[PDB]
Amino acid sequence: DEAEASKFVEEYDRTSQVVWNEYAGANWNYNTNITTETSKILLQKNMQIAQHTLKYGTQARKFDVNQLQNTTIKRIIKKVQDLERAALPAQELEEYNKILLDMETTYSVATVCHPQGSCLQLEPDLTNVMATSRKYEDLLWAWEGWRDKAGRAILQFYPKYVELINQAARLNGYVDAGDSWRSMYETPSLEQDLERLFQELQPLYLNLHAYVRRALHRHYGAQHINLEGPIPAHLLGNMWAQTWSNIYDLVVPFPSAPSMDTTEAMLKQGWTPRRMFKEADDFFTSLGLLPVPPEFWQKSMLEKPDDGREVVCHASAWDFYNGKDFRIKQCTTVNLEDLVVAHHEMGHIQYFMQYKDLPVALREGANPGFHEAIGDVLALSVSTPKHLHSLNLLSGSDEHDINFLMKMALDKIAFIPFSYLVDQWRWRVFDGSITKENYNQEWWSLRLKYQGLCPPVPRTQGDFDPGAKFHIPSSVPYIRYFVSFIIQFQFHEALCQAAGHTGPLHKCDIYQSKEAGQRLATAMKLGFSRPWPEAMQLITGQPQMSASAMLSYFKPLLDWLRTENELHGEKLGWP
Ligand SMILES: *[C@@H]1O[C@H](CO[C@@H]2O[C@@H](C)[C@@H](O)[C@@H](O)[C@@H]2O)[C@@H](O[C@@H]2O[C@H](CO)[C@@H](O[C@@H]3O[C@H](CO)[C@@H](O)[C@H](O)[C@@H]3O)[C@H](O)[C@H]2NC(C)=O)[C@H](O)[C@H]1NC(C)=O
Ligand SMILES: CCC[C@H](N[C@@H](C)C(=O)N1[C@H](C(=O)O)C[C@@H]2CCCC[C@@H]21)C(=O)O
Ligand SMILES: *[C@@H]1O[C@H](CO)[C@@H](O)[C@H](O)[C@H]1NC(C)=O
Ligand SMILES: [Cl-]
Ligand SMILES: [Cl-]
Ligand SMILES: [Zn+2]
Repeated sequence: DEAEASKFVEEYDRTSQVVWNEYAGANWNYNTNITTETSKILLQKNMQIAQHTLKYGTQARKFDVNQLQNTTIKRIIKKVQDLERAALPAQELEEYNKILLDMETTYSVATVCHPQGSCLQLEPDLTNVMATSRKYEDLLWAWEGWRDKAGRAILQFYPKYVELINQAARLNGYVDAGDSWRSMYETPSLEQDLERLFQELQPLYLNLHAYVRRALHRHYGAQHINLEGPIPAHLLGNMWAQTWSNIYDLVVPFPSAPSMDTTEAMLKQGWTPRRMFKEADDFFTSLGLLPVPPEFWQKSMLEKPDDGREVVCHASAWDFYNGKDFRIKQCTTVNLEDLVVAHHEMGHIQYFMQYKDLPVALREGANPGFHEAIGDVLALSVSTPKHLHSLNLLSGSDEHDINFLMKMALDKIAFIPFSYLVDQWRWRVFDGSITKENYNQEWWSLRLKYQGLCPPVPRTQGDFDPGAKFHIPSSVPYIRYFVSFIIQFQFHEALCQAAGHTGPLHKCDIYQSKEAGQRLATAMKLGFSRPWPEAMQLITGQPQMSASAMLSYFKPLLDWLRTENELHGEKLGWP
């Protein structure tokens, strides 16, 4: 009966708001204030939101969704029938919740210490080492140290996490957790679709990789860089080698065309974390999109507390499920990398605000990729030399242009293989083809195969390098970032065309375009109410994911890399 189904969705929606709001409160409090106490209230509210999920979920499963005519209702009920962890028996649920908490806590409080010297946390200290040291041995100390302290300490938890997450997936009708994660795209051809996108980025990626390898060879010496082999994973300016723009100084295409020290510019001009968020807010409002509410400025944690409070530093954006309270929790350092991060997070806030009037079951991105893409799209415009000039962080030439595209490539292109491999690994862990006997080995096998990277120190038994990357102990799916990086360029392209830009796509800055804002807004308003091809069609006027926009953006760089690599005789790739 349609009327009983409609009443159920109404009752689900009012009751979810309340319970989700409380849960979000306690999680927030833990995340911003890791103590025995907040941890206990968190584990408590876990049981509460599960009891709600189990009640409504058991109700939802009694409806034959086949017989439902209204498609919105049908879709809400189908999703409520998935209980996630709340399908587990009470004992296993308690253990699962404890395992997650323990993994996240371990990661978030790990330090790496010099004997008789000072301890370094990941943010800011170890991050700053990976970004600015140009000494092999110091990079190595930070890279190995982090894996020794974060990664190896996660290993004790991960087999049990895999068992429980998979058990929950099976109890919701999936074959394993990885199947459940992939189902969020509602795209049976996902794996194939992503593989093809990955393959189209290989020319750019291999040419980038070879040119960076050459430059590393020049700086670190021939005894440390094989010009036909993988790059050591500690030399790319980032703990995970997932983005390479911190080694821009080593790889500048045109060192004659100098570029401002944007960090020193930000610092010298008294930028603060608050200023960084306010500029993102200005950009969203310039498009005719929504401002963040006053409450956001009062409640968000935009820098690392100095008061001895221990926190989850890893930046994140929060929906409190009442349509009024949205926040960001970021340990913001004043630099360009973090400004892009602030935009990314403000993009999530903007989405929470555009879909806040949907039923809570439909308050998500069209697919998780879309959620990740919004803030990045704006940041692409922010990053342009012309925009950075207007912010007084930079001072025509082909030389400055190739330099710019290189800077962008070191972020965008370098991330393509990393973002692809993380869930290639986890999918295989979840489906049981990687056991705990070879977690680490299979990880490095994909690091090699996709990114062309090798470990600077041979791994041993007891290593679990995956555990040294946040998303792994925190159980946050990763393929969304791969989708994001592809579709963000398609969105930029479409927004630029809508805004009347002509000329090379990389020169576009959509600041203040209402036409561009209006496309984003009508897509974000759909939330999860329709298949994601419809939101794609709304923004871009076609319904597929496609690498052609990102290739078009980087085409002048591709031509330059090819000429450069050919001139030097590079052999692209590695064995
Ligand atoms: C299938 O059912 C959906 C959902 O219906 C809504 O949710 C149910 C659980 C019940 O509570 C329904 O009584 C309830 O309306 C229908 O979608 C809804 O359609 C209405 C009217 O077309 C939309 O209303 C708009 O509301 C805005 C304010 O937000 C007004 O300013 C607009 O002028 C406009 O009238 C409403 O957004 C929409 N709801 C959702 C969540 O999508 C749908 O129409 C129906 N399909 C069929 C076959 O009729
Ligand atoms: C709970 C998820 C937090 C996550 N935190 C950010 C900082 C994050 O982990 N990442 C990913 C990462 O840092 O591994 C890459 C992604 C794209 C560029 C901006 C930062 C984004 C996010 O907001 O998606
Ligand atoms: C941190 O948590 C403790 C223990 O729950 C609490 O008593 C204290 O007031 C909190 N500090 C902040 C900054 O909220
Ligand atoms: Cl690693
Ligand atoms: Cl995802
Ligand atoms: Zn994100």
